[PDB]
This record gives sequence, structure tokens and C-alpha cells, in this order.
Amino acid sequence: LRLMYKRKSKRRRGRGDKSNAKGIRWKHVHQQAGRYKGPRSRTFEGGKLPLY
RNA sequence: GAUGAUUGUAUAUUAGCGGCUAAAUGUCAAUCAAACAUGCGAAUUUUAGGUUUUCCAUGAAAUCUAUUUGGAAGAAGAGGCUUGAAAAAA
Repeated sequence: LRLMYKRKSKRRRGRGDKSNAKGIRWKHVHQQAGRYKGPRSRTFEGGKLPLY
């Protein structure tokens, strides 16, 4: 039994430099280390009042 | 120092939001401006460490407004990418 079409494979982060995984460096260096990546809100705009 | 706020001893009291203190932040189980043990009360970090196999295609920025604007690019928006082409004899 076959699908007759190629199936997407898995891509685990932090598995070799040569891998086709997503970025690893940006996530660590140039990013907020707060476990939220920002204020724990839904309407945040950077100080200024929200749109609403 | 040694006739005196002398020394020494069995068993006892004061418990951390505290007690002791002839008053030093000195001491309470040999780094106490607030002791030690346990915790399904399962700890937070704009700083900072680490992040594991190959090959190929494509391919950045250090610019702007705002944040009483910062500095070792924090967050949000905008800007920046695959559009084209480039094959010829009276």
C-alpha cells in the first residue's frame, strides 16, 4: 500500500550545522530571553496605545 | 588580672514577624543587616552559557516613525527577495 506521493519529513532543530532546520543562532543571540518573547498580552504595540 | 563588675560546676529558662546585648550590627551548632530542615507553595531572569548528520538551491541589515530613546540591533510597524531574460542563414 502506497500514497502515490512523497510525504513530508521531520526537521529537528539543533541537529548539525548542515541540516535544513530553522535558525538556531537568532533565537539565542538576537532575541528576548523571557519565556514570553514579550509582554504577556495580546494587544501590545510598544509603549504606544493599542489600535483599539 | 589575682580579696574582687574573682574564677569554676550538676540540672534549668528566653526561638527568627524572635531572644540575648556593661551597645560592636557583637552573638544564638566554626562567613546571620535577619539562623538551619522540608515543600506536586512543582521559581523569576530584556544579562549570560550550551545547542548534536551530509549535499544542494536562493540569499540580508547595522536604515525610518513611535517608545519622557537608551546600548552590547529589546519589543511593535514599515523598508529590503524569484523581475527578467542572454541562442539565427539570402
